[PDB]
Amino acid sequence: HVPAFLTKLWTLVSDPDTDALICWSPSGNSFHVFDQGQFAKEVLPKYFKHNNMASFVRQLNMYGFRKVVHIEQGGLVDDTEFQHPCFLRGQEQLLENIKRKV
Amino acid sequence: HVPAFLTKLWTLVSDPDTDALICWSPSGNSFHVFDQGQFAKEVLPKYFKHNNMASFVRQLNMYGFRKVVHDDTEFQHPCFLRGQEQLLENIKRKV
Amino acid sequence: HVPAFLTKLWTLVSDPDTDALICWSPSGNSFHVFDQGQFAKEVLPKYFKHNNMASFVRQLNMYGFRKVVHDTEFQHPCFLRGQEQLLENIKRKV
DNA sequence: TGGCGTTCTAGAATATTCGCGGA
DNA sequence: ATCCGCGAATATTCTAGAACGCC
Ligand code: NA
Ligand code: NA
Ligand code: NA
Repeated sequence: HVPAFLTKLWTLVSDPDTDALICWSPSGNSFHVFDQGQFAKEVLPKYFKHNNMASFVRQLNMYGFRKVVHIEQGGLVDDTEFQHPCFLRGQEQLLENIKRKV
Repeated sequence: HVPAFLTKLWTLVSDPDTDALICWSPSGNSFHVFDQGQFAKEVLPKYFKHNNMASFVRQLNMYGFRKVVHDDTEFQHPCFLRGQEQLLENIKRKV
Repeated sequence: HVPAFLTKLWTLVSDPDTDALICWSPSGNSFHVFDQGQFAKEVLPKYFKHNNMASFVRQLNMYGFRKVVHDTEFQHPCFLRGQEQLLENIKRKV
């Protein structure tokens, strides 16, 4: 049985209604979160028992997701991207192979 | 020498202009952050090289501050007291 | 995984828009920085969290870059124009 | 049971700053 | 006396540890 987090993350990323806040990348091999503040307060509590980005990020790391760093970050001058080799658009069956860390 | 984080943290908490986002508790044992999103994007980059709440929280734990369990986030350190800037000398950064 | 500093420095040197301040040498085995002060105040903070030339140089030394003795020229044997793949072999000091 | 979810804190690698020492 | 390269402390980012609850 696929854990609730992966099925919920799949649904909310794929949901076109939330695409303004969280959506697939063009390749469908990663997902973006735009405006962490709005995402955390409107989307997270509709799937999880919290509205905290840190608790969402902790879960992403627990399931082998890693942050994709953009070369545009790092300067003094809101787009957060995460990926997992088995989290691909149009391949929901692949979530069976994402195993949570012990 | 007191590290920049502590003097900046004392300054921004004590600043009455920011009291709507971050301010001392009534007794002044601790400080509250209201609306993490607006605080992180509007107050943090004016003191630090980032606008991210997670890096602020990481630094707080780095200096031994702990979250008091109850958008209202409260942190305390026994040597972070309103009107006692000299006490920051006793706050130890973890190595 | 190649550290941000090396990828950013590669972009900075190779970027033709910044060539007036930082660019490859003609042979492409080193890079020059012209007007160290102006470089520090306008190009550095758009790539790093500082506008400080000393902090740019400190990281260059952390990655084994050496100053070319003769505005300001730096070199690393694996920082070569047209060989971006070589940045994988630059090790940061411990 | 034991694996999962949420929270709060810490580890690890790189980044930025300051100042110094030997050449 | 100057200056390049470096040690060390702090800063920022991303990931992980640890405690506890709960079906
Ligand atoms: Na979506
Ligand atoms: Na304040
Ligand atoms: Na250039």
